[PDB]
Amino acid sequence: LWDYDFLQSLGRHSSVTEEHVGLAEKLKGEVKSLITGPMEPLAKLEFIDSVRRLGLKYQFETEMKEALANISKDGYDSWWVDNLRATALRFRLLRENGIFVPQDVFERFQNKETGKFKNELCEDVKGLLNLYEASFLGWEGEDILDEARTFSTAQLKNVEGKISSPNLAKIVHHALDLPLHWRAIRYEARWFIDIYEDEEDMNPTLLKYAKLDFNIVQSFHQAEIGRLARWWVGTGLDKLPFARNGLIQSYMYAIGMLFEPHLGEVREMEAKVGALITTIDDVYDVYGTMEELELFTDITERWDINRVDQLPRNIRMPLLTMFNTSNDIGYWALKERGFNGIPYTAKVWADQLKSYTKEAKWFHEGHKPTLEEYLENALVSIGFPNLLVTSYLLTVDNPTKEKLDYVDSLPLFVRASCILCRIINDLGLKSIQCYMNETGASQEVAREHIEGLVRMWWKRLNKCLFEPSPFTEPFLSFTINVVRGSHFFYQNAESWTKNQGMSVLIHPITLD
Ligand SMILES: CC(C)=CCC/C(C)=C/CC/C(C)=C/CSP(=O)(O)OP(=O)(O)O
Repeated sequence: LWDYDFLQSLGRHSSVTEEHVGLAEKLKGEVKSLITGPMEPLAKLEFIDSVRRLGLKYQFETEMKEALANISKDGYDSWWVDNLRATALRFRLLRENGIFVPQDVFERFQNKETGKFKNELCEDVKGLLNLYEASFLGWEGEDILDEARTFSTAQLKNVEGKISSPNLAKIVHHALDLPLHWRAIRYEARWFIDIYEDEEDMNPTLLKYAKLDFNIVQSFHQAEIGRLARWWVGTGLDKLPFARNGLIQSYMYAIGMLFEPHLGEVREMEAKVGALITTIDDVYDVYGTMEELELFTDITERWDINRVDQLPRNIRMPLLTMFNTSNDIGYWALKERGFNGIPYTAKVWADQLKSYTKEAKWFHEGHKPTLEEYLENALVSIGFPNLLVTSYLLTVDNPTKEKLDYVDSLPLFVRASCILCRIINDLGLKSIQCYMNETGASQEVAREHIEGLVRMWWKRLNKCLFEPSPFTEPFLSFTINVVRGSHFFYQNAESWTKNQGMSVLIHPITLD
């Protein structure tokens, strides 16, 4: 996975035929019919959840929303009322699909005195699991869902080792590591294909479609990786001391942000930006002198490369690649979207290098920022304002200066995502140490505080998605999915990473 000879040859061929593609068109039609067609409502919720978890929401979003809307406007509730598993699955799938369900659907499962969940639930594994997964769709002040999380976490930890079904035990272990709401879609799809195949409820048409679609999508990723590896070797940044494997790390993160084939060009551009972010992060952290870094920053602020030959080669090359790629991406927006994006790529790079320079000056002067002071800068230095403003530039319908100026100002929805990506990275001049310095907290207490900030910012993202937004798809999804990418990659670590890379990007799923 780390060999550019091997990567640069990916895309050359694929074992995905026109026969595979026709078969895929036929299976898609039956799955679409299964989602729209008759089924008992609990079975339909479980089917739609399986479609999502197999990575296929992008193929059936309209059918799934229509089916859930039907179910939501029912009037007949006997199928779910008094059933924890049914109540919790309904609550989750409706909230995920923009249909509001109040937290009070769970009040009947509580002790009316203490507000604690009933002891009699402690044995219901599938109920606890659905309640756990449901809890992460909660908003600020939804106290029943905060209790549901703490209760279902404690109970699932308790019962995990008591489960008889191996498949169910693996699912519970997976959930305790990360809830489904926090998992990167493409990576979870590869994991869940093998789990689903072993489920007793398993639908073989849906399994077969999931394997075939997985392989077809993966052939697009392999062509992208080819083009990106050839680009990267073209830049000569593969040969620089630092950011060993930056390209493939960037691309693997990009796949968490957006995996769909129709977003290939956008994904390649995000991946280039990410490769440069990680490369230049090393320049500012390890390699450059303060004078070199100040010049790098000043050149970028003025978007004026007159003085670039004052920098040494190993710094000039990253700078000019950043400049050239930013111009290319802004130009793509002009050619493809009618809107010159260079002012916006130049601006987010200037902002990011300013945030690196501030970190470098803090380090050099031995400054201890407050957690708030650190995060105000570190939500920029993490690179997600740069990555998200770029993704908006490339995907927004009818781009305008007004629209770009708004997204670039980092309203709550966007800022929440950036802060989350930063604090998740730090949990993986750092969040925990800053909070320790500010309050005298222990590492253990400081870590729990930062963890509570993750849960808080997630509740704000969740609520922002039920609110009318000036944003549309795919940007709404990008903002959530960069956070999932962060969770996934900040839980050998390199053996785990390579397996993820090999199973998701390199090896097709065996079809019979
Ligand atoms: C979504 C997408 C298109 C790609 C994202 C690309 C990447 C890799 C972005 C994350 C930024 C990182 C990991 C830089 C170091 S964080 P740090 O400086 O706090 O940590 P360090 O001290 O360098 O380990």
